[PDB]
Amino acid sequence: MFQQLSARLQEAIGRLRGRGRITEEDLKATLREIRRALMDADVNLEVARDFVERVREEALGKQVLESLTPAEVILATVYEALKEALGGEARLPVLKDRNLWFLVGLQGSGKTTTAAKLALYYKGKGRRPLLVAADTQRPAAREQLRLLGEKVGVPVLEVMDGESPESIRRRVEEKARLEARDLILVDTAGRLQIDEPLMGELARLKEVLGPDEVLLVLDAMTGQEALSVARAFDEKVGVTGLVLTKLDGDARGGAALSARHVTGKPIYFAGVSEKPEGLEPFYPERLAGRILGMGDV
Ligand SMILES: Nc1nc2c(ncn2[C@@H]2O[C@H](COP(=O)(O)OP(=O)(O)CP(=O)(O)O)[C@@H](O)[C@H]2O)c(=O)[nH]1
Ligand SMILES: [Ca+2]
Ligand SMILES: [Ca+2]
Repeated sequence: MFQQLSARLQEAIGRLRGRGRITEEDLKATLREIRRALMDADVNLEVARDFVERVREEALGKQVLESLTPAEVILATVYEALKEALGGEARLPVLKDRNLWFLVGLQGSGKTTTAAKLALYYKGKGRRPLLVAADTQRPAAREQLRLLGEKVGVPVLEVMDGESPESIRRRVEEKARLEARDLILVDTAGRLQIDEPLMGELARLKEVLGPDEVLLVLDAMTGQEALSVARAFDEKVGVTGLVLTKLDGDARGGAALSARHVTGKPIYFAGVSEKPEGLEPFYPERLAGRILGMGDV
């Protein structure tokens, strides 16, 4: 993800090299080019306009027009604007004494495999996780998480067909007490679209289990639809943070860039492969530097 945009931002910056100091009109040209690059990456007009305005202000504050290397000033101000757009400071969930967390999202989002890779990440950090396969319609969606829990050495509780939220709560509390579980990761059901009985069911489970966090797992390769999905889940269920998967995929990147400010939720993790190990903390500085061709490729 972000190939064309990364190329197009780098090319805009590169066009400023070797020319001496630049003029006001030269700066305006570069700024429209950044705005176009963003919009071609599917950033909407308002977010792209805000981004460019930030770059303009910052670059003028660094006296870009008086620099012998204006490309470097633009690189720095684009970098920072990208970092800020992606969230600024890296963030994660608060771990406290009791940690019960929902993973929500659509079919194909990376939800179930993210649950398992999350289980493993936290086990490696000294937590003691329990995975809950919470689709009460589909034995095979539950199964799938079972075999991923075995892979990663993290225990699993599968809900029964049609199980009530109160029984789930009981069986989960019983197992958590018996097994000393101190991070319960609830893999809510995945469908192809927003199943409305689905959203209601999920809201009821949420009222009953009272999760500390509700993590919505979004496939980055699906585009602007992701931010509509985010709004829908936040309004029908209520979500506390994001995970963006398939950032290793080939796709534009503009919605991901816009997600922090559009959804108002932190991005805690990004999935970077199909493997259990392929989910790591989301580091706004790292994707931003990367996008601009700095650091480790
Ligand atoms: N390349 C890549 N593939 C991913 C990533 N996360 C998940 N996938 C893949 O996406 C597909 C969908 O996974 P997932 O959504 O977890 O399972 P599912 O079978 O659709 C069930 P649900 O969506 O309800 O969790 C799987 O093939 C999985 O390997 C990622 O970060 N990168
Ligand atoms: Ca209710
Ligand atoms: Ca280098």
